[PDB]
Amino acid sequence: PQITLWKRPLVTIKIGGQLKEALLDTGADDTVLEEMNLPGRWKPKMIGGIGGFIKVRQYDQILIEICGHKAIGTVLVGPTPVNIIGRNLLTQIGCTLNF
Amino acid sequence: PQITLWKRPLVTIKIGGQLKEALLDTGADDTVLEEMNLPGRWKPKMIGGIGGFIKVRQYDQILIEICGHKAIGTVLVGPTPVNIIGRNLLTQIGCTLNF
Ligand SMILES: CCOP(=O)(COc1ccc(C[C@H](NC(=O)O[C@H]2CO[C@H]3OCC[C@H]32)[C@H](O)CN(CC(C)C)S(=O)(=O)c2ccc([C@@H](C)O)cc2)cc1)OCC
Repeated sequence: PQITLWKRPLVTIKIGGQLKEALLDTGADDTVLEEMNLPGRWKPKMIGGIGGFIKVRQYDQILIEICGHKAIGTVLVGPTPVNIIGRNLLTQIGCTLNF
Repeated sequence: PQITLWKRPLVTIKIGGQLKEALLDTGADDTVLEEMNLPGRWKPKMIGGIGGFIKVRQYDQILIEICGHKAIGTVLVGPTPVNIIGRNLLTQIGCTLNF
């Protein structure tokens, strides 16, 4: 599909057996999701942007479905104010910017 | 152009007569640039990111050329970690997401 940018590019994702709304974010290197108790091992990480850094848990090889397009990669979980689909997964679903 | 996301979507912009590098950022509502000198009036504003809120200077109706496409809109100037082009200007240059 084609997503205009008049409004936030929010889409439905499926992760860890749950459906959620997330932002398709070309400004994010990697993917950051709201607090959720995923199974498996993880390692602590710090990610920063406007306003400073937050503490997150890094999970590797997590399967996410984004608008019916499957992707598998690293997912950071923590007190992010919004679910952010970053380039690590956007590339896997063939997402591009066009103007 | 069509821009893939294997690398950060960095482009050259022209603002206030100076060239800079900025990130096309579909997860940003607004455009925020690092500390710089711009002519004209401005008003204090607050903007919140993944880490919290920062103080910025709001410049309205600013001419900015993004990858050869002209825009005139609001530019926020403050301690952002990177120059980001937000949806307020991405819409002006006709940018969409496609997958
Ligand atoms: C309930 C809402 O809470 P808030 O309002 C903020 O919500 C948010 C917070 C963040 C975002 C996404 C970010 N956008 C953003 O900063 O946009 C600003 C400017 O325009 C405004 O629009 C939205 C906010 C304003 C951006 O796309 C991506 N970033 C990197 C850029 C900065 C280089 S990143 O997130 O920092 C990030 C850092 C490291 C990594 C690792 C993993 O690679 C992955 C992502 C969108 C909405 O207040 C909270 C106190």
